[PDB]
Amino acid sequence: AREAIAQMKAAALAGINSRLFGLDGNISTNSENTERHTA
Amino acid sequence: AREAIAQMKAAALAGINSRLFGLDGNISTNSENTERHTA
Repeated sequence: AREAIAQMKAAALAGINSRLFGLDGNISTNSENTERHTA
Repeated sequence: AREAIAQMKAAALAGINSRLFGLDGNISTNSENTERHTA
């Protein structure tokens, strides 16, 4: 049975790419403006 | 008759490859995407 177990564990895991990062929360698509308006 | 029986049992079994595994249900042809779309 020691063989058959390892065959199961290896058969049920393939293609799963770990990729320890998820996604970052910090977005900056465009920097902050910091300018004014007048008439 | 003890000889003839064993000849039958051996004659009627040949080429059958046991192969204790069948097929796995877990498929992963392509990993899961997890991305978005916008305009």
